[PDB]
Amino acid sequence: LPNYTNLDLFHRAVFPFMFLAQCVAIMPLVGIRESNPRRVRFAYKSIPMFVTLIFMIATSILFLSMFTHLLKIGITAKNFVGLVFFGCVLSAYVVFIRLAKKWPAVVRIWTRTEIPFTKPPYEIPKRNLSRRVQLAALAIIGLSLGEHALYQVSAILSYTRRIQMCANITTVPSFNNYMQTNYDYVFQLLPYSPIIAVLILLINGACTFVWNYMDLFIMMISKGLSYRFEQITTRIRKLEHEEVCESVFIQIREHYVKMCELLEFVDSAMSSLILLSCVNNLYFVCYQLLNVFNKLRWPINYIYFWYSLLYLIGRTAFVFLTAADINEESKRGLGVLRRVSSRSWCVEVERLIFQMTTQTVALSGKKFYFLTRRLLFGMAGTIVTYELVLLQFDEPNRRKGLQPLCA
Amino acid sequence: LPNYTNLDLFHRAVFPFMFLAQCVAIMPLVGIRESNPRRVRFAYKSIPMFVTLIFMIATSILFLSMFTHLLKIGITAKNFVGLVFFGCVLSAYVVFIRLAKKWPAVVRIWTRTEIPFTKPPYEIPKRNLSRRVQLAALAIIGLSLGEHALYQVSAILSYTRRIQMCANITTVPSFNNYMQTNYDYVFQLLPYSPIIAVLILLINGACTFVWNYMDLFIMMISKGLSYRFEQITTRIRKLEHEEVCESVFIQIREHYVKMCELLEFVDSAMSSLILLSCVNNLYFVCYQLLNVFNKLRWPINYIYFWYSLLYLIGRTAFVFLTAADINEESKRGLGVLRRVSSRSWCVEVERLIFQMTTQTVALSGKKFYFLTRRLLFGMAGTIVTYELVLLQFDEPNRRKGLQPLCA
Amino acid sequence: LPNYTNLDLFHRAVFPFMFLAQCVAIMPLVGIRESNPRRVRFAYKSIPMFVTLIFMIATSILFLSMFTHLLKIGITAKNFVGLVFFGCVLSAYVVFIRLAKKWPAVVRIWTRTEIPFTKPPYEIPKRNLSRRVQLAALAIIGLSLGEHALYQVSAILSYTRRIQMCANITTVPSFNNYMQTNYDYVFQLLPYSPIIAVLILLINGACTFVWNYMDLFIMMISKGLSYRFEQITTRIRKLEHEEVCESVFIQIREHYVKMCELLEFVDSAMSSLILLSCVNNLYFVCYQLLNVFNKLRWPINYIYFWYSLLYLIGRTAFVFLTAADINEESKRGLGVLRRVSSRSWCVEVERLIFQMTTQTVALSGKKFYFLTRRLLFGMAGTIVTYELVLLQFDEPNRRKGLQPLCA
Amino acid sequence: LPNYTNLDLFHRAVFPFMFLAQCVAIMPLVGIRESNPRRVRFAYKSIPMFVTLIFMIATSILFLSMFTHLLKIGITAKNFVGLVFFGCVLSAYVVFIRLAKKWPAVVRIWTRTEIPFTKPPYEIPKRNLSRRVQLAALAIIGLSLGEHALYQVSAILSYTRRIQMCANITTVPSFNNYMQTNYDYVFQLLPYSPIIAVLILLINGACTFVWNYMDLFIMMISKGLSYRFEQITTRIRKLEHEEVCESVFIQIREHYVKMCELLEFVDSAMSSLILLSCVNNLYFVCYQLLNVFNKLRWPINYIYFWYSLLYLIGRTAFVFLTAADINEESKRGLGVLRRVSSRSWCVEVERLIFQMTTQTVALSGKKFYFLTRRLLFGMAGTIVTYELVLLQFDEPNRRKGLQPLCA
Ligand SMILES: OC[C@H]1O[C@H](O[C@H]2[C@H](O)[C@@H](O)[C@H](O)O[C@@H]2CO)[C@H](O)[C@@H](O)[C@@H]1O
Ligand SMILES: OC[C@H]1O[C@H](O[C@H]2[C@H](O)[C@@H](O)[C@H](O)O[C@@H]2CO)[C@H](O)[C@@H](O)[C@@H]1O
Ligand SMILES: OC[C@H]1O[C@H](O[C@H]2[C@H](O)[C@@H](O)[C@H](O)O[C@@H]2CO)[C@H](O)[C@@H](O)[C@@H]1O
Ligand SMILES: OC[C@H]1O[C@H](O[C@H]2[C@H](O)[C@@H](O)[C@H](O)O[C@@H]2CO)[C@H](O)[C@@H](O)[C@@H]1O
Repeated sequence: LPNYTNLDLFHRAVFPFMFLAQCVAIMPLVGIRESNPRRVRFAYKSIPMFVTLIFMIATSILFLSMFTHLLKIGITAKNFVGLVFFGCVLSAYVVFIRLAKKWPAVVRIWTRTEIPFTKPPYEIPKRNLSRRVQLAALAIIGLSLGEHALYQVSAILSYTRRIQMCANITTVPSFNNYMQTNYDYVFQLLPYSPIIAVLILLINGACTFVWNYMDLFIMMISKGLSYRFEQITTRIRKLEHEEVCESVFIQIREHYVKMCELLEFVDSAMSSLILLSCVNNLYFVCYQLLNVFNKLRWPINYIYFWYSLLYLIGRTAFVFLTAADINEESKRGLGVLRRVSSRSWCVEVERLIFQMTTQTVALSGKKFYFLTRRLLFGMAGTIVTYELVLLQFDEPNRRKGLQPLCA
Repeated sequence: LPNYTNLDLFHRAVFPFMFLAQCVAIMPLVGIRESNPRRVRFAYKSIPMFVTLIFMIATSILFLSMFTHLLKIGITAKNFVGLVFFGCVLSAYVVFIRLAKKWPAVVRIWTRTEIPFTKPPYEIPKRNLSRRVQLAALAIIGLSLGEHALYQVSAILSYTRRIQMCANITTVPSFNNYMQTNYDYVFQLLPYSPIIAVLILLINGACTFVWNYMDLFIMMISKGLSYRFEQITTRIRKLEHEEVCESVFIQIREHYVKMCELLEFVDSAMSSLILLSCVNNLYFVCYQLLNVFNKLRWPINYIYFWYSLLYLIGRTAFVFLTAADINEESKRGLGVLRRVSSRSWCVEVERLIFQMTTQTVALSGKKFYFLTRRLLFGMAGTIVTYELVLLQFDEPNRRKGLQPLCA
Repeated sequence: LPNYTNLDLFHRAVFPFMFLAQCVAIMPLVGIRESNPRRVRFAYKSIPMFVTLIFMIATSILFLSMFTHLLKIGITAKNFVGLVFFGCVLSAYVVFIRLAKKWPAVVRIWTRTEIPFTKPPYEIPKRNLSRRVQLAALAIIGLSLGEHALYQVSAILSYTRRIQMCANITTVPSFNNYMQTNYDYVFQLLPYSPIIAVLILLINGACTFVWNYMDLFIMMISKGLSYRFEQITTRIRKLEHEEVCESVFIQIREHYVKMCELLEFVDSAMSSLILLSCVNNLYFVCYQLLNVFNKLRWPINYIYFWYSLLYLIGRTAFVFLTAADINEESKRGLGVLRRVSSRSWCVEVERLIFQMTTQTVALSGKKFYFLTRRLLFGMAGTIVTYELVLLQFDEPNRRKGLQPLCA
Repeated sequence: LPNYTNLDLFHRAVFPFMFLAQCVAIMPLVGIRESNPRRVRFAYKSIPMFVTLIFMIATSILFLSMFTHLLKIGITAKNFVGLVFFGCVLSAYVVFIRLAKKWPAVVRIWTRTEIPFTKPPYEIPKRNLSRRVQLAALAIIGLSLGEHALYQVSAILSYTRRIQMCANITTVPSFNNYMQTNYDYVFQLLPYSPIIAVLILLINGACTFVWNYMDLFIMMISKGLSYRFEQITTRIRKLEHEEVCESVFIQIREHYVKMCELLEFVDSAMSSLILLSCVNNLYFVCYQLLNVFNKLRWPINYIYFWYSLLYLIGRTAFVFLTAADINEESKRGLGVLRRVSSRSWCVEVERLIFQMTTQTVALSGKKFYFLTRRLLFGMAGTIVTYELVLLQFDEPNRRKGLQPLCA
């Protein structure tokens, strides 16, 4: 069996971040850190599943808290976002659990599909798969941490500044008063306690991490697939000005077909996650864009809002672009295959060219749409249309303006 | 001739529900229960056609009643739905009559097209065609019965609760007073009578059954076609890792071509029904979605509205997905055909792959659109756009709020 | 040379209606009635061109009259339609003149392209080209005459009924007073005279005929092309269950390629007319649809408005469907070519199937769009979206209601 | 080495206008006027880069002036256009700098790709590349000069007429007072001085030239590519009725593949410029179209507004059409290749036909969209939808009307 310890495999590239997600109980798999992907298994009776149940119970508690609070104070389009967040997070857990159920098979096939690309005539690119995954995942994680830190800083500064410059009822600033005020949707259902306060903070952080990790996981999977497609493209490019025997084209076509089979399997496994991430990203992007013209009190509020909006748009665009890189890489070999000489042309090259030309090699949202650059352009156009139609809805709200600080 | 009694044929699978629809005079065919599909014929002078004429006359009476009532009280976008319902139902009858005219030919060809798939190398899947049709049809019928029961319960409870808690003019609750009130659009044209009351109730039930049976029939036909396409895909999958002679590919391509010819014939026969069902579903889904934010008096009213909306959306999505399963199954064999070895590759495999790749194997609405997953995604996007643009139209109505119970 | 007198050619089919259009100076060609299409020529110094100049001068006079009248009374979205009409008509003349410039070449090639289809193995369908053109053109002409008659009747009845039931200033009804009132946009610039009145009526009738003849001419051309494509499809169908030699496929492919070349040439010639007709139809359909909810005084006003709206929508749909029948007929032979036996399969069948599959055989609006069923569906969706967005613009106008009859 | 002095090459065709753009420091390349394209190089330490830095510093000064002025007076959707202009211009500089970085490689490959087309069997068309580029560039430059002259004339006439017919506070017209008034967004940050006034006028002219030169450069590049594609199409047409040896098709396919490689390279180089130009054109076209119904004081104001709107729409349409001419020319050879005889048909013709049919030979905006006639039609439809939705936003502004002249 191959030595998985040092090989440049997808599982080795992604298992650190899969374990980081496990820490917040995202995808409950057993032995995700094992070097051999064959040792990855899904077990309902396991510590990861127990932590997942705990986190899902707590997220359900938070979702019920938000639902009851909004019912008490009435549901508004602006309030609803909160519920949606928790809803999405809960959905994510369920989706990821199902994904975990399918992950072993997937990872197994993935490994056995990518062993041929770890040996000649395929070479490791300048940026190996582990480095690509690390760079993208660290960027996403750092940006999400910055977004949540800005959220917390904006909330705390708004609360403290309101109290300080209120020049009216004081309610001296404190951790407990802030916890009861900003998170009143929770403590209006559960008795307040500092331990519960820290728990709610940690659980909100975990929910935010899950919310970002849906997109992060889609990104890592897209990198893993486009890496092998790029290796195939590079191998084909190496045949640019050479007479190529039929056997070379046979092997290239077989490897491309295996890569497409792996893409189909992974797409079937991940279609639910892709659909959930796409719908959640669209909703949140539209909601934040509808608030671009709103007026906020403090400069920190503007900083947080614009950082969140830009980060969300960039994360959506980056996930879509990373997923579409699979399609772009699949099509990139067509230009080199079209240069095959008349002497080297054979039935195998014709078959491969036909498959590259007519097959859509891309991740899909349950085959309702395919993650391509054209899809990202259409999503941008749809978002623009929705924003144009919706900015009329909130025009009265926009002209309401900032409320009095004292009130 | 083949023994139709026990064979796993489409006609055997669907004739129970076709006869159930005949009971409400949907598709007036003679000998629909006959085991031999060759004995199915369309006759204008027949009991099914007489019942169809009676039901169409009664539906025309109801439609005229609604038209005159709305003219008397003025036509509003909210009132119009009622007329549309009856209109659609009447259209359905006409469409189905035409479909009946074409059904014998269709069924005949269908039978002779599916005889090859009842013998090796094709095997019956885990869920045979009869079981698939039964499951889907029973689900649709039960959900429609639940929807109509909730409609009746909501109307009756609203009427009775209004009268009881009116604390004003009493008009003690009774069957006759409810019949005159809720169905005043009928009795404002016809003299009231309990027999006419029961007749109107039964006729409204029949109209609802027709309204749901358009989608149900499209679903059963889609199941019948995708069943044979799935059998072809399974047979191709059985050739995954074997050297295949040219004769096997010849037979596979011929069976696929026959299946596509059957799909073309059935699509030509059913294009009118598909178009009518699509337009009716779109209109009703948009109309119900425009009322999501409206305020209803009783919890039963909310239960009925949301059950109806969710059932309608799910029925539209399920019909579209079942129809698109034909296209998905047709394309599913391409992946296996792309794995054919260089030794087994021949002109027949190339022909079949070209046909699967470039031909759109799907039901269509008169070729204006094709029932695919992409079409369902586009329909969802179009519905979202229409709802966004239309929620401004009814904003004044939404802010009107609930009327006084006494008034 | 072939005997053009009795042959079933496009020129013989369409020249009666081309001459009818010449009577109103639409397409100024010389010798359009000649049996030999080679005798058709375009001459600037000719009676048709003189009549075209006279009609264009008259239409410019009417357009200037409308422009000055609207400037005097201010331009409104409702008034603008009038100007647009004349503008379109003027554009049509120019376009048709250019079309006339290209018609001889076109007709010549057309004739020499369709001679092979007048002899075996091609047979004349049940409805020959002359009968198809006659039926469609007579339907369009009769419906346009009915539309204009309803327009005149509605205007005259509105005027006379207003005067009669005014119960105020009388201005006894007369031809001259009606001419000065309804056509005040003309006589406000030119001194009134009964001769000028009859001239304005005749010139308005000619403008209406041109407005309808753009669509009519597109329809006849589409019939001419789809006729030969249908003949090709029928010839291919005749090879359904026969072993076919390579020569038969060679001839079929050559005839199909010649038909596609003729379609390309005709599309290049007629792209301007197609674009103008499409834009004019879209504008007028949207404008009329925006007035569906408006309230009109008399039942004749409703009759005229709804006849005009239904006729316009039906004419647009029929032109689009007739043009798309070319594409449908081109694709109809693919199903029969896919049934070719393995023994009869050759490079010629593969070439023909590839061309039918991948080539878009359809008329186009300068290649910006192609006249297909999908395009008609997209046009319907675009019209629905535009109407939804625009019904908000005229909501104040809709709630204005009918003006007082006396005022 | 080939004699570049007299050859009909792209670099010879475009270098005069590239140098004209260099005069305003658009694309800082060294030796752009050199007859040998191999002598074109990009150097940060060079006079072109120094002038580019000066112009970018000036444009940043103007952008900061506009930003501070709008902050002082509040940002409105109408004011924002100004900022956008400068922003785009600044972006253009950056983009063009990057383009300059890539230009040498590009031009080099371009030259070596187009040497084969300067010799038989390719002939120079009636309009050689230099003449096509000269005509289009002179048209664009003259129209831009007219647009800016109309802008300046409208501003000056509005200012002078206001002062003269004010009949109130006079502030006798002068160059300095006009400079301080119309360009108050500048002098509100920098102390006024006539030298600074002339500098601001010249720098605004340079910014306008850059704004138009983005589209102009895209146009010239599109002409350069479609020229060679048209030469290929003409060479193929020359084989219309001849038996063609396999070697001729080999050479034609190789030249077509080289042209497609050049298109891919140029598209990769110019995708940023195409995206920026497309977004800027869309924004400005929508903004100007939103002001069509606004009321302006003087006839010169209407003349300037409509000249600017028509010129902008025509420039967008012309850039899109010139870019799509590459795709149209690539597809134009398919019709002639489909006429190849059965005797001359070979694997090379099949390969070439497959590539022309299935490959999208067009410039693209980073592969998010492709510059085709269909894309221009979709852009027109999107603009219409945006204008319909947006005309509701500015309806209050439209009904505000013209402000008092004295105020
Ligand atoms: O809207 C994006 C933000 O979502 C989360 O914020 C939660 C918050 O944690 C929770 O207390 C409240 O009930 O709902 C919001 C979302 O509506 C993230 O914590 C933020 O970083 C995001 O900006
Ligand atoms: O709107 C969906 C409902 O359609 C039917 O309800 C009819 C009703 O039977 C009839 O009396 C009235 O005139 O019109 C409505 C439809 O507008 C079904 O009976 C209901 O189950 C559906 O919910
Ligand atoms: O709007 C469709 C109608 O167009 C013509 O009507 C003209 C009319 O002849 C002319 O006097 C007036 O100035 O403008 C209208 C069009 O705006 C046709 O004559 C009518 O048949 C059409 O209904
Ligand atoms: O809007 C198109 C116009 O853009 C430029 O005009 C500038 C102007 O030079 C500058 O002083 C001002 O600050 O902004 C506008 C653009 O918003 C061109 O100079 C004009 O020719 C164009 O019409």
